Order: sequence, then C-alpha cells, then structure tokens
Amino acid sequence: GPHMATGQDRVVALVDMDCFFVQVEQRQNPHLRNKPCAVVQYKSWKGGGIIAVSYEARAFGVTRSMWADDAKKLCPDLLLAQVRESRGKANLTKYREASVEVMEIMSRFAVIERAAIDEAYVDLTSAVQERLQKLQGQPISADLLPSTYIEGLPQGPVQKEGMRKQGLFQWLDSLQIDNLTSPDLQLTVGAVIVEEMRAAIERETGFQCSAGISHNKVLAKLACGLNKPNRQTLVSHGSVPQLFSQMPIRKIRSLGGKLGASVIEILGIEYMGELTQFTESQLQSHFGEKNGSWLYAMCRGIEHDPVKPRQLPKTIGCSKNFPGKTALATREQVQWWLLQLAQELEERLTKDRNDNDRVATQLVVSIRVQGDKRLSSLRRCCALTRYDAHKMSHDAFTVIKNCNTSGTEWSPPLTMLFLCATKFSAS
DNA sequence: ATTATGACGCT
DNA sequence: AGCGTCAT
Ligand SMILES: Nc1ncnc2c1ncn2[C@H]1C[C@H](O)[C@@H](COP(=O)(O)NP(=O)(O)OP(=O)(O)O)O1
Ligand SMILES: [Mg+2]
Ligand SMILES: [Mg+2]
Repeated sequence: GPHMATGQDRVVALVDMDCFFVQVEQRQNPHLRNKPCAVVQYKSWKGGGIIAVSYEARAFGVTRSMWADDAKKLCPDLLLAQVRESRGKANLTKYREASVEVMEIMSRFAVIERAAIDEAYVDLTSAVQERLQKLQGQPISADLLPSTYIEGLPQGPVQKEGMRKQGLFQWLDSLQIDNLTSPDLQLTVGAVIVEEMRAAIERETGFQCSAGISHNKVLAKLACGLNKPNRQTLVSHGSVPQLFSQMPIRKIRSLGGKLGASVIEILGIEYMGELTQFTESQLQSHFGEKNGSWLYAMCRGIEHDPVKPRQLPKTIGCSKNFPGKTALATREQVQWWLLQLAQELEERLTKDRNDNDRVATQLVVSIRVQGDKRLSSLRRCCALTRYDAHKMSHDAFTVIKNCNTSGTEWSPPLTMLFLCATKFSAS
C-alpha cells in the first residue's frame, strides 16, 4: 500500500535527432532537403553501405545497412550523401561536431548524459520543480505542448493531429494542477520544458528531433520512438500496464539481445507486462540477482539508473574493417593501416586535449582474424604517453605482432583494426 | 562485404 | 586485464 515505491520520483527525458546524419547533410546541401535521401559510406562495393535514411526514403523501404545499389532498386530517385573519407577510411568528424552543437544547447537546460552521437538523457526533476514554483496554480495550456503526444490517450468517447489534440485535451482536463508533488503534473511540466529545448535546438541548428518524457531512462527512450519524427511523447506511470501488455520484450533497452531472448525462451512469454506474474526471486533465479531485480521493477515501469552527468565521450577510437579479399595479409599492410588509424586518432586526441582539458593515458589495440565471427578477436593495451601517430602505431604493432603465425607475411589475415584511447586524466 | 564506434558487465 | 553483451 503506502510503502511500495512507484518509480515516480524523477522526470527524465530522452532526446534523439531525426535521421541525424541525413539532416546534417541536408543543412549543408539544400538540394537534398525534403527529398528521399540517405548517407552512405564507401562506394565501390555495391554503391556503398547506407547508415542513415530520410523519412521520405524510408517510405520506399530504404533502411540502414542496405547497399546503395539495392536501395536504388527500391527508390530510383534516392539522393545520396557520402561520408568524408580521409586516410583511406570513413571520417565521422562532421557528425561529431554537429552532435556537439546539439548537446551544448541541451546542456543549457539541464544535466545531460550523452547516450550516443545523436541522443542524450536529461534529468529534469530540478527544472520541473523550479518551473512549478514560479508557475503556481497556473493551468497548463495545450498551446504550450504543440508537438506532445500522451501515450494511451484518447480513450473512450480520423486524422493524426486530431487524435493528438484529443488525447492532450483529455490529459490536461484530468490534471490536478494545484498539487506540486503530483507525478503526472511533473511529467507535464517536463514536457513543456522539452518542447522549449526542442524549439531551441531547431532554431539554433536547423535540426529536428524527437523526445520521450517519463520517470526513468528506459521509459523515456521507449516513449521517444512512439511518435518520431519531429514529435515528443509523454509516458506516464499509469499508462504502463496497457503499454506493456502488448510490448515485445525486445523493444526495451538492454533486452534486445541474448538476455531478452532467454527471458522469452525460459519463461514462455512475449510481452513485457507478462513479467509481472513472476516473483523477484524467480527472475533472479533465472537471470541473476541484478537482472532479476531489474526485470521485476522494470515490468512495473520502475527503473533507477541515474542520468549520469557526462556530456563528453569516455573513449576516442578509430576502427576499420577489411572484409573478404581485402583482409590484411602482409606486415607492411598492417603497419600502414595502423599508421592511418593512428594519424586520425592523433588529430582527434589533440583537438580533445585543447577543447576539454584532458589527456588519454591508455591505448587499446584490437584486431579481428579472418574467420572469427566475434567483433574483437584479440584486445591488448599499452601506455599512451605522447600524442604521436608514429609512436602509437609502432606501439600497437609491438603489442599485436606476436599474433602473426608466420611470415613479411601476416596470417591469418586481419579483417579489422581498432585503436582506442582510454583512461583520461585532467590536464 | 553490416561499418564505425560507443558504454558497460563478468571474471 | 581481456573478453563478452548491447547499443546507435
Ligand atoms: N549501426 C550503425 N552504424 C553506423 N552508424 C549508425 C548506426 N546506427 C546509427 N548510426 C548513425 C547514423 C544515424 O544518423 C545516427 C543516429 O542513429 P539513430 O538515432 O539510430 N537513427 P537516425 O537518427 O538516423 O534516425 P531516427 O530518426 O530513426 O532516430 O547514428
Ligand atoms: Mg535518431
Ligand atoms: Mg539515436
């Protein structure tokens, strides 16, 4: 009764850019705006691999991971923008910099956790509290929420904007606005703030985004995807039972892989809500103490993972695959590509040191061998004492050379190289 | 020949 | 420390 926590203590948003790399290229090249459009890396092999797709192109069935040549079969008028290529490899600098633009705007409103190049979590609890204190007894107008969906509404007694507004009206009509500690009210004020953040992002960058507002990161992330693009979705604690009743387990963050599959197989269920029928000890018994307790709370809409105060990446890496016949088979080849990777890594480390007052102290070198399906076949580290590309590539070769069975020749051929700078200290 | 690259858990 | 999992 009065002692069961309900996970309504926080307001958390997840903001995620709509077709991010495509919008970066469309801002730069107005000819691509409002068109079926995709971003591709490389070109020789089947026209290049697609990594981002405009919503106009998605309507034709173009998806991420598709070869551009195949995408053209689905969408003959597809426009393409190519990732910059430097030193023989794709270079993602333009998108990292555009990402920094967005994260810096978001960080004016609240502490953010950078969750990926185009998304960040926002802990709005304090901001909601402040805004409720200035704005006491003021009813919240639908005009303050022009792009907000309320998940689960309308219910009860033909066009999508009509539905959105009817749901929003039901929600606001039902609100108890003179209760400063009401969770539903807090979420609503959170959504007002997220509307403002999103307007600021679009004003100052040209980029559109979607957002989820809920009481934790998992629900905010799930909410965000419910009405992409260019919209935001509020998922309340009370909406959770119906929402989870038909929600495939795999749609919840961290359950999209083997663990989620095990939950489905061992328990013989399909939807997140079915998890409520198990005791905490049962879930721990199958999936471990940590996972069991997490699942027990998550299926009830309760999650406690904090929004970490971290706007900057914790590692700086460069990787390249060498698929099929292009696998690296000579010592010279391995060293040349280590140098290329190391030169890009140096350029990025030096900019990072000047911008963020920190220095990496460890270099992690990882490789994949022809035939091994695993992402990394071998990982080894060494000290990172100087931002010097020749030294870093030489040290990486020193740390991997004894993986070579026998040569001038390298065997088995290398299908991936990866250099990653880690363990930053302030400087 | 799904590429580049992040975060974090396990032992 | 090195490997595995999950993610965009
Ligand atoms: N598997 C992958 N490999 C490489 N780059 C990837 C990637 N997944 C994403 N990216 C890159 C390219 C993407 O532009 C960017 C953000 O990924 P999303 O947020 O998953 N997708 P987007 O923002 O494009 O569309 P939406 O509106 O549905 O959110 O990261
Ligand atoms: Mg996105
Ligand atoms: Mg994203």
